[PDB]
Amino acid sequence: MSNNQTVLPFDGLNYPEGLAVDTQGAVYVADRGNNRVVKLAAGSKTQTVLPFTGLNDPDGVAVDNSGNVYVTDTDNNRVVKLEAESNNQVVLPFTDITAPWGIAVDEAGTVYVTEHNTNQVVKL
Amino acid sequence: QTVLPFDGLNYPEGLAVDTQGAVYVADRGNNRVVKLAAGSKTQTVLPFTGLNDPDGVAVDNSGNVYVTDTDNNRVVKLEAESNNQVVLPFTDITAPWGIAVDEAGTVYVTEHNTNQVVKLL
Repeated sequence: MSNNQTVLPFDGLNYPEGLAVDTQGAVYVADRGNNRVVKLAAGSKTQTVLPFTGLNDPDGVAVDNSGNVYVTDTDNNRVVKLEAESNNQVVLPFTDITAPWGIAVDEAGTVYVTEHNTNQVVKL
Repeated sequence: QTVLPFDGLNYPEGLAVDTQGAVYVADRGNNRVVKLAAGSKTQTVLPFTGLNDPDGVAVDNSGNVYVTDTDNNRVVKLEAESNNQVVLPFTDITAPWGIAVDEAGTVYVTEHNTNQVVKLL
């Protein structure tokens, strides 16, 4: 083992899927089997469950340069944005999407997802 | 909303987007990673070798591409410019799954054998 390899002190993950990291070094995990997104601040030993509600099998997470957090809420066929500070949840205006899976956000805030229903990449 | 003109994906999993808007996909059902530059009518199969159910992809600011080669229990990196694949020196990781890379180049993965997050500086 290298000293450069460490296990981060998340707690009780169940089939974790995608993860993301922000410029503060906080790590975000789509904890699919617990229907939640957890965040571990750099150096913390206590993870934080983020204030999304009503998730069903979240599979991917991304964080933009303003600190908004995006999750693919796969089995609700939607992508949810958690606005920084306010913690408002916004369902992004994708049309006719089923089982969004992976997610990434670019520097401009454009959201990209993979979809299993039809094997496509969709940009919003 | 637009569908990007990738061709022939089968069970795409993770994706990534670089500082120039190129999109990279872990095309898990085809054991390959596909890249599409912004606005292009051409996709590129990147020269990763020997992938087996790759699940996640990430790309750093200098264009290196990182992939969780899940069923080979390894994380691989395609060096920008040389296009040589290297295996990152993780030890005893099984079923690495999601991936992200921070601004320092540190690699973070989820893994499905024991449900952990592993960091490699």
